[PDB]
This record gives sequence, structure tokens and C-alpha cells, in this order.
Amino acid sequence: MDVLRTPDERFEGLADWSFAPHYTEVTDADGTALRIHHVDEGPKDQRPILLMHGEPSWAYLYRKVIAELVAKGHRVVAPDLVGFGRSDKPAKRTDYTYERHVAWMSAWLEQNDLKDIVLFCQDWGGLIGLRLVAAFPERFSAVVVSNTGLPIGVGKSEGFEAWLNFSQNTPELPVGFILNGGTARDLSDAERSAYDAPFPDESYKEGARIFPALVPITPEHASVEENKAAWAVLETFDKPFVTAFSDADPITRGGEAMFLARVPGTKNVAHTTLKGGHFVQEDSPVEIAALLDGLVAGLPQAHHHHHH
Amino acid sequence: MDVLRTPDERFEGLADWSFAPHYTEVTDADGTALRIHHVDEGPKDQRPILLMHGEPSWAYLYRKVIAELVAKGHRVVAPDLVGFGRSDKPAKRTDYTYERHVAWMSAWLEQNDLKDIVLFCQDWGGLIGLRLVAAFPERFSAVVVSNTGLPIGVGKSEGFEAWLNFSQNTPELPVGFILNGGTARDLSDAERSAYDAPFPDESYKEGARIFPALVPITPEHASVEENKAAWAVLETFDKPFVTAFSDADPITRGGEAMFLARVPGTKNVAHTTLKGGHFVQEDSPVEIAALLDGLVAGLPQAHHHHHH
Ligand SMILES: [Cl-]
Ligand SMILES: [Cl-]
Ligand SMILES: [Co+2]
Ligand SMILES: [Co+2]
Ligand SMILES: [Co+2]
Ligand SMILES: [Co+2]
Ligand SMILES: [Co+2]
Ligand SMILES: [Co+2]
Ligand SMILES: [Co+2]
Ligand SMILES: [Co+2]
Ligand SMILES: [Co+2]
Ligand SMILES: [Co+2]
Ligand SMILES: [Co+2]
Ligand SMILES: [Co+2]
Ligand SMILES: [Mg+2]
Ligand SMILES: [Mg+2]
Ligand SMILES: [Mg+2]
Ligand SMILES: [Mg+2]
Repeated sequence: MDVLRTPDERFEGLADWSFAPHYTEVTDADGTALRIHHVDEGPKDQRPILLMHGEPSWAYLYRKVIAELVAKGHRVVAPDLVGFGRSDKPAKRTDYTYERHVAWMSAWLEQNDLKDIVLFCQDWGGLIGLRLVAAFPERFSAVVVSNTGLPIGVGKSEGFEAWLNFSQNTPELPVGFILNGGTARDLSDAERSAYDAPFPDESYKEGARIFPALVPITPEHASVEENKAAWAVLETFDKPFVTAFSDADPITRGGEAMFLARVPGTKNVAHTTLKGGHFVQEDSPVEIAALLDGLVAGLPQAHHHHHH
Repeated sequence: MDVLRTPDERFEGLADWSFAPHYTEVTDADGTALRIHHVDEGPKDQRPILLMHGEPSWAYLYRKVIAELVAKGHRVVAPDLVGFGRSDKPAKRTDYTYERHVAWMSAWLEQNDLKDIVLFCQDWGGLIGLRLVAAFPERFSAVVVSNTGLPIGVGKSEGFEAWLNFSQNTPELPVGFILNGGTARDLSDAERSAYDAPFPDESYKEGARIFPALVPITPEHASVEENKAAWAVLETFDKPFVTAFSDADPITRGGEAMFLARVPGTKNVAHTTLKGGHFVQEDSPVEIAALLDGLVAGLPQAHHHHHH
């Protein structure tokens, strides 16, 4: 693969983002080494709260959630998907596939040897993060899903399809503008600029351009088979599994029901509806941090595992 | 469903079979209540060693293994699949499907609330038993697979296909004769009669007739999707998972490799090749019992789980 790397000057002076970058080198099956970025804040003796972003955001989306949780004594880890943030960015849309993202982030997870994880995932952060849970369930102590899903090509998803068709018809993808359109609150120019930071020009956006087309909404899509298999693992996942979808995101709203129907770990936890749009982290960051803090505190009294 | 029930007189005076019958009523989705038979020998405070038979045998196949393990202080449980043994027998070939067998035995397993299980499975005992492991992995402390598989419609299986075509072309299925043809040692007339016992005439054999046709050897077969999903669970199964295939069964020999390739619990156990034919329990019962006894003894020092 041809690979782009955003210059570091782009990440200077960003509103409410001073977290030091960490990097991991993962090797693709084609031999290409890709550098993935994450932040890691707080004490290493605490279990990691893993925060996963989706399309077309980056770990910046969690900046307030990170600050709140760190202030409460937690360890917080937030990676950038390949194509996004401070991670490397394959140069062709055709370089990105759902299975490739899963393989890349699986390597990242194993190489950083993250365990005892409390996962919060949203959009593609969940499409990929939930595949990590299904591949490595004993690495996860609890999961929170918000405005996400694990599609299997079934039914209609017209909310999402409206976004899909727009995202493919448009000749350019104005990322800060999209973030603002998917948040109830009005993002400042500085905040929108931070979302534009990874992408000095359109050539850096090929992962952002193709992501919607990778969502498996038809039976013929790539990754339908793999996602159906992953659901069989999630049907056995009995540790706390919380839904925290927002009230004003018709793109993903329909994704919640299958978790409640199929995942045993949803039975003995309280679910909530958060206030906000698709990018709920901009609308309800304090509430998300409070939810995760309380979830962590209750783990010893909840169902848990040993010997991994 | 129309359902046949073999008269109890058929099970009197069988060579080396005096174990008292236990019964469980399971209700099919179509409303039909089916009675399933099992034997349960030894102390209830010991973990159950669950022995599962396949086509066209019944729990009688394990009579010596049961005796050996009971003499060693173990609890042993051996059920008859619907269509077989002392279990009820739907009257039409079309009543039997792979998914129905899994549903029936899943109900059986849950209703008897078997836990801490050490499973030994062979032929369809494994095609169904391994689906129980994938559905309820925390119920299983260890698994031993012998002369079995979990097919996903891939590759060629010409050994099995030779049996398939015979089994479908033949107008009648002489069950004792088949058992003798699939065992290295010569079964006595009494032993063959015990294998014929469940089937007073051909009308009782519809489950035995169709079973080979249910094995998913083409991509279009029913249960391919479900078995691929189950494999994703087995890819996470890290408790002892032993292969004990025999040396002289070309029908199933090719089924072993995928377990060693995909199941993590195969890594830190010793695998063995048993002597004998397809129905290896007739050829090496003492060795099977010794293997299971040793496997049970080592569990506390092996990888194990808590809190289920
Ligand atoms: Cl998308
Ligand atoms: Cl068969
Ligand atoms: Co290097
Ligand atoms: Co750090
Ligand atoms: Co999306
Ligand atoms: Co559990
Ligand atoms: Co909800
Ligand atoms: Co504990
Ligand atoms: Co009754
Ligand atoms: Co008994
Ligand atoms: Co068979
Ligand atoms: Co384990
Ligand atoms: Co072997
Ligand atoms: Co222990
Ligand atoms: Mg907004
Ligand atoms: Mg706290
Ligand atoms: Mg023989
Ligand atoms: Mg013993």
C-alpha cells in the first residue's frame, strides 16, 4: 500500500488536546508497516478504559471524556483508526476493508497487550471494537455501546443509507462540517479545525471517503459472514454490556435492539438514553464519563471472570 | 410431528446394559413434546463426564466406557439423540434437521442443568455436542473429540461421501451390520442385536436414514452458517480440548485438523491416536476411559474458569 502520514505541525495548538502521542507499528499481510496512534493517560496499574471513535472523527472526540476520567483516577486509552487522526492513512479507497480494520486493530490490541478492558465504542469504533470483543472476549471486563451496531446485511437501514448516498455522491468531504452536523451543540471553529487537522488536503481522506460503503447493509457485503460469526460469540458474553445510545441519532438508533435481544450481559445492567446527536461525545461527555466511572466501580460485585 | 416410541421390551436382556433409564420431556417449536433418554451413573457431587454417540448408534456404544469410569468413581451421563436408542423417534425423515437436533439437545442440556462437563463426542455426537459447547461454553470444563467434525461445507470429504451415497441408495439400513462394519473387532450377535433393539422395524429408522444427508458438506447445506458461527466461539475456547481420533476411520480422519488449527485449548494438551475403526468406542473403550480419567484429574492444574 501507498501510505500517507499527516505532519505533526497539524496537531499543534489544538483546543483541549495536549495528550502525548503513543505509536504502534503493525504489519499488514501485504508487508506494509502501518503506524497507529493512541493516547494513554492515567496510572498503568488501573484497568484501561478504552474509547473508540468512528467515521470521520478521531480520538479528539473523546478529549473531554478523557479529561473527566483521568481526574477521577482512571487509566484511559484512545486509539485512532487507520485512515484517521494521527494514524497512518493508506492512499487508495480500495486499500480499506472492514476485515483489514479488524486485523489492524487486533494487532494493535495484542501488541499493546490490553486486558481488563472497559470498552466504550461508537459508530465504526463499535463495528470494529465489537469484533475485538468477539475475537478476544476475555480481554474485556465490560462493554458500553453507543450509536453503533454490528450489521449483518439484514433489514432496511434507511437512516444510514441516507448518509451513505450523500457520502458517496459528494465530491468532497468537509470533516469539521460533518462533525458539526452530527452534534446538537454548535462546535466552535477551533473544534472543527481539530477535526480537519488530520487531513491537510483531500488525498488524506480516502479512508474517510470509503468507510460508509464498508458498512454491511446488504447480504452480499463483505464481512457479513464474519459479523454473523462474531454475534455467536456475543451471544455468550455475560459480563456487563451496557447500551447508551443517544436520543437524536436516526442513523444508528435501530442498532440497539439486537444487543438487548442477543447479549446476555445486557440483562443485569441498567441501560440509558444519552442526550445528543450522532457524535454523542460532544453533547454528553460528562454523562459518559460518569457512566463509565460507575460501571468500573461496580465490577467486583458484577459478574466477572478469572484466570486470563 | 408424528412420533414413535420403542417398546421397553426391546431393551430387556441386552448384553452388558443394565443402566436404569432417565427421561426428559422437551417441547419442539411445533408444540410436539419429545421424550429423550439418558443414563446417569455415579455420584451427583462429581462433575459429569458426558458421552455423546452418533449415527446410527446409541448410548449402548459407551457401555464399557461407562462401566470403567464408574469403577473409577466418576459421574457419567450418556444421552440418546432423538431418533435413536431409547429416545422418541419422529416418524418422517423430513422431521429431522441439524438445527432441530441442536435445539432438542440444548433443551435437554439446560433442563438437566449439566455444568462442569467433560465431554467426549464422536460422529454426530460431536456435530451436535460441539454446537452445545459453542452455545454454552461455560458449561464445559473440557472437551475430547474423536472421529467427528464440525463441517462448514468446504473442501471434499470423499470418505464421508462414499458412506453418504451408500446410505441413501440402500433401501434398508441394517444397523447392527453397519456397526460391525465400522469396528475393527467382530461384534457378537448379542451386541448387534442391542444396536438393532431401538428399531423393531424400518419405520423407526427415519432419523437413522436421513442423518448422513444432514452433514453440511456443500456450501448450500442447511446449518453451514450456524456452524461457521459456532467455530468463532470455538476459536475462543481455551480450556482443555483434546483430539483422540482413531487410526482406521477414513470417513472422519480429515475432521481433526481444523480443531488443532483453530481451537486454543488444543495447544497445552497431549493429543492421541486411538486404535480402531469409526466406532472407536468398541475397539478402545479402556483407553478412552483412561484418557478421560486422566483428563479429569488434571483439571485444577490446567486452565479453568470461575463463576459459572
Ligand atoms: Cl459510516
Ligand atoms: Cl452420518
Ligand atoms: Co520501527
Ligand atoms: Co501517555
Ligand atoms: Co458510520
Ligand atoms: Co461469564
Ligand atoms: Co436505548
Ligand atoms: Co471472583
Ligand atoms: Co410429563
Ligand atoms: Co441413574
Ligand atoms: Co456420520
Ligand atoms: Co479461558
Ligand atoms: Co490425531
Ligand atoms: Co482457579
Ligand atoms: Mg453541531
Ligand atoms: Mg472512580
Ligand atoms: Mg467389526
Ligand atoms: Mg479418577
